Amino acid sequence: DPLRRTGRPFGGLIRDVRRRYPHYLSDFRDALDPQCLAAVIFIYFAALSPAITFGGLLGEKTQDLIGVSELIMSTALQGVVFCLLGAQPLLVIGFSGPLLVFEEAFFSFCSSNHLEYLVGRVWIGFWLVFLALLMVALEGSFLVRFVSRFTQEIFAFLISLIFIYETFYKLVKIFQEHPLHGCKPRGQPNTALLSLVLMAGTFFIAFFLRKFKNSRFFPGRIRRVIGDFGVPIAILIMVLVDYSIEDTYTQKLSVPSGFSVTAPEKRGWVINPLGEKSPFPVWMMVASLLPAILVFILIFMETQITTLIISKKERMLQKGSGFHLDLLLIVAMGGICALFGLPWLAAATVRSVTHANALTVMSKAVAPGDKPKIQEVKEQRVTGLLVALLVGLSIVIGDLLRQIPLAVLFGIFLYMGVTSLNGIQFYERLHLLLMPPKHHPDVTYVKKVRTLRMHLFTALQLLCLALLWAVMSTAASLAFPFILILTVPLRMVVLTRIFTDREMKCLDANE
Amino acid sequence: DPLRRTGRPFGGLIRDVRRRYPHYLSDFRDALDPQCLAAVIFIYFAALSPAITFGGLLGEKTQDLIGVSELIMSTALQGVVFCLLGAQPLLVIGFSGPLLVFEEAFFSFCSSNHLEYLVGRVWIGFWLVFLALLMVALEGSFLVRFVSRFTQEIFAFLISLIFIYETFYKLVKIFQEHPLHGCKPRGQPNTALLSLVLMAGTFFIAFFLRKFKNSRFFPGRIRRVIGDFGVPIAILIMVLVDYSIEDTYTQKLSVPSGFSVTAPEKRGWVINPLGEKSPFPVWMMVASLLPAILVFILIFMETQITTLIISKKERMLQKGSGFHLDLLLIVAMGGICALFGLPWLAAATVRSVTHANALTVMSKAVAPGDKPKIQEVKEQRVTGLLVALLVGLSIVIGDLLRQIPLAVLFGIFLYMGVTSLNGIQFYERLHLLLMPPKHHPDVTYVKKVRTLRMHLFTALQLLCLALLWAVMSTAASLAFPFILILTVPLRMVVLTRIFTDREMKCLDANE
Repeated sequence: DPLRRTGRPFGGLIRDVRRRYPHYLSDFRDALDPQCLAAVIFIYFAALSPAITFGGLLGEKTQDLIGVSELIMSTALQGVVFCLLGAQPLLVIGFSGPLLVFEEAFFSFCSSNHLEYLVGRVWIGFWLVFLALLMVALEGSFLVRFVSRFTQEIFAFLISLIFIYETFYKLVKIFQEHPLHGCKPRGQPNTALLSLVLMAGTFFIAFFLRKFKNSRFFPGRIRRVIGDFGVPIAILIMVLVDYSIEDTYTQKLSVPSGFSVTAPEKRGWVINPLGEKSPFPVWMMVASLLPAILVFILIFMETQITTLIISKKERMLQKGSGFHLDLLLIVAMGGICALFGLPWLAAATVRSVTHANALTVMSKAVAPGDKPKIQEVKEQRVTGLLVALLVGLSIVIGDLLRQIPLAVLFGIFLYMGVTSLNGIQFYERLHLLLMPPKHHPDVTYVKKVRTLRMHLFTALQLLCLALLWAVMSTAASLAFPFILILTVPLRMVVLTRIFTDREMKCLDANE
Repeated sequence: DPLRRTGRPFGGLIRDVRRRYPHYLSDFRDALDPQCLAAVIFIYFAALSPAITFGGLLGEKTQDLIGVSELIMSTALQGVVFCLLGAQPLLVIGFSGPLLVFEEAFFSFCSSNHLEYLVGRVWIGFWLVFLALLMVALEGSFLVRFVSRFTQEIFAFLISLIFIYETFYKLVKIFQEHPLHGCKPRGQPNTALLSLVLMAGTFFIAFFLRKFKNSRFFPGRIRRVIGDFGVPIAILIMVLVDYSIEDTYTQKLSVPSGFSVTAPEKRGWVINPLGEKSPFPVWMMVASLLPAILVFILIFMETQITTLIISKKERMLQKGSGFHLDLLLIVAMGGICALFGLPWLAAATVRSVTHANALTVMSKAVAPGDKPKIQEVKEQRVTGLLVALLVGLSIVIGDLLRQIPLAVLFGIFLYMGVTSLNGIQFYERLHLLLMPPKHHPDVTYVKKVRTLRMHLFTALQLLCLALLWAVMSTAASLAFPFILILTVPLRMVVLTRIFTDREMKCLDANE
């Protein structure tokens, strides 16, 4: 049991190191496969685009202190280091909305109280490093044993729903700013419809090529090779399609040029821990502990839940995972980066899931039978390193990246969001709310429990998810991780009383 | 055996009358079903739109002698009479391209001969009536027993392919006349993309609602009721969507106003056989026999092949079909109508198939089983009569019909064309050309015949179909029926020599 209290200092870290490191040379040898290259190509864009979007947003919110170049450098460096020395290379680390909310709140607080914005973050990082070291020393990462399925399912469903909603909402603004009237360009004709056509075409091509993979046409080898290259093929096809058109205007991908800070007139690479232009008050030296706890809670919750989700026994992960080394590495890297004015990073989730399930191999299921069961996942240390390296050097190139419209990427994002719902018991039980009781499948949680009890369980889960979404939307969005943690006591106290033992084992089974 | 030489004069007609008429009151009592109303709504537009398009084309080709109003009246009257007294009410009577080609050729011939056009189309009708009576008297309709599957499959596939190609080509002209530039309408912005969006949306909504019918969601009754109303729902949804948009211009459905001739200044309802402005030469009175034979061959071939296709034993038609009464009625109506200047009509293959397979009922199948087998077809005499009556009076209304864009109808036409390919062995054997030999299904023409022989048979069929299409495209398009008839001797002579008896029985099975 990896999540066992050894009883000795740094015991969990040492156990993880001995468990994972022996299979080191095998990690790099398992990269000889076309699926690896397809995964690299697919994940490069998924990692790059959010970096640019969030960098633009962060630059807009702050007074041009953190922009896009800093975010790109931070992502590249942290990803490279984590994939070189991490224990779970199937994790993609990048900005997250909660981080943006916290950064904006901290900037507002500093402006209100007349304090430097890039000086407090250094002390926040110092406190974060100290807290991570203290927690790893005491083996406090064993508490993940109490994060059951009732929380992982809610987290995954909420993340996927938010992803889909954001992708859909990014397209309404194009119609709002380019209305259909007829007679930084604004008010252009033939733009809002061309964007929609491009996005729909990309999505449908990707979906069709995914379906063709499991079909009975063509030889098996060629069919599988083409099926695993669907996303690049769709991207290439519609990029060419929009390139053919000449007079219409579409928004392109914008990547800054030059490895330099956004505002060199008032910034530098190295930030003095003390005041840079005026003395830093001492009272803030020790008062920085409070935001450090919040940042640590956010990062820990996100990373641990993502690692739990991508390590389910249904998925065939053979080399093993580690909950101690990964957290230490991520928190230390985040704390150290603040000394250079770079933002913090954490495991993505949707990107991590799309990366993990893009390397899976499905076994033949004969003519009849259920959906083919997972055979292997093919983990290695080459894909993530390559993705991070490519994202880091996306500045030297960028003339080619300027010929790619954003509407094409919106379809890929929608395809990523829709396919991430597969493998969640909550989603599968949501279908049963519409099917008649005689058509329910032969799963364990169907024969051993009554239909009404399962429906009540699903309704309670939906209520919790709706409450979490409502909390996130409200201005008090910094308390989301705290509200998420409350699900564990809920399951431990209320659900045990409401439901019987057999029902709880059947619905909330570990495997 | 319906196709048996009775010997007695007019024996086939009498046999058909006694076989079909007894089940008369049942035809009108089987119309109490929501599926009947759904079929009526679906088929109304499919019948109306081609009438308008072909009427416009005919008016353009001739000097405004036959237009749209005459075609509408002819369709309505002939449909009503045929459905009231016909033996196979599952047939839809409407113009056909070959008829347009023949009409244009006849007009061109009469133009450079100093001869009338409408006067010359009365003797053709007289000769057609005489020929139909002579053939029915001698029981010459028994020859349809030599038309095997090798010809029906080719005919059906060619008709469906031409339908799909025409529907797709109707959309390229919109882009050609409304190019994307940006700055009797012409050169408008946002018009070529809105039409594409509307067509795609209509098609996809119809397809999704069709798939939802066979799913496991919702109660069976509600699911089936919603599934059989997919086309009207799609039409309504996008008509509303297009109506919401204000200033963008789209082409609407246009129908003439008033029950009057297109060119009253130089035409009338009744045409004098002797002449209208100048005496009609006698030499042409007896020379009209030649075009009469060609028209008779066209109508006979089309109607007989359509009746054969819709009467396959795979489909469950229990009330019986008639090959003599139907042909007699159709030819007599076509000949008589020419006396009033109205065009001839014939059964429509695609419309007839879509009508027949829109009234079918599917039985419940096994979860790990094949597609459900057909249970019944639910034939009656109310749907076709209602469709003809509605098309006839589509002139009093038309303010409502002017709010329906054509791009919406293009999607319905594409859906009709794609779904018509189901049930053809030639189409099913085309998939096998791509599947590996180990995945071929468990059918009789797979186990009893070596794969290469079946592929050779499919290749020969494809060669014949390509030759027929090439002949149709070429200017010498009036010889298409003659080329089609040559397939029967080909099958009787060459295929028998090339292939063995055992292979021929399996590949060319009657049932």
